[PDB]
Amino acid sequence: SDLKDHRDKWNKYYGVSPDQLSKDLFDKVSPEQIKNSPYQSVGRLNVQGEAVATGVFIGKNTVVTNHHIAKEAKNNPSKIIFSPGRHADESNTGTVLPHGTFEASEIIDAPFGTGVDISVIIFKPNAEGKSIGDVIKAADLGNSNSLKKGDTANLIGYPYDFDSKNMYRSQVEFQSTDFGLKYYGYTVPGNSGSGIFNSEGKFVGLHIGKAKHINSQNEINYAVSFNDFLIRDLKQLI
Repeated sequence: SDLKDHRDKWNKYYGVSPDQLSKDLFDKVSPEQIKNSPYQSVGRLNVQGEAVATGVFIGKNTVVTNHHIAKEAKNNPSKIIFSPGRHADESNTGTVLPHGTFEASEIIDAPFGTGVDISVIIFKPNAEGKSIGDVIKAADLGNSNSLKKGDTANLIGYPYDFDSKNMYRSQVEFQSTDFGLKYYGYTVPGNSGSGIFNSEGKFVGLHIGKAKHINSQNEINYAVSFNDFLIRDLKQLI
């Protein structure tokens, strides 16, 4: 039965304490990997007082997150701080911001309707007058149309609720791909704004959260799916 199959698959990820999940389903990104793509584009989005989430940096002082995060700023952008590459130090007592942080200049709250849970934030430069583009490389957008059921990918972001310090790689398995993206995978609420990266390094989607599946008693993860229409429409800001 479809329900049992779902329950069973979902328990691969939620049946055990997250710390007992295998590294290949859920693992801390290491400081070496964070120097690289796809990892370096990803970063912790903070909204002072309100929320902690993820964002992917897409170029030229500009970062995408969920609309459900950004809105919380209430068109007051200096509540929003981005921190790319952020990770615990070796002991795991402290924190490293390898390229510091940024404060928001202004919010483009849900540019493609409240239909799509996405927002674009533009940050100012840092205290040195550097801009995110200077210090890290932009994530590389691509269509999701090539993904399909049973395929796997990498969700990458900051699972705050599990671990406030590090970026994690969550391996995900697609259940369907035509209208949005829906997948098995360990995520927590901080993963709002995590990035779906395919076997070629391409930013093809943006994790939103969880949604009812089969019935009200079950759920699955879903993301904004990326098509050429939105790729173009996004690249009109950067």
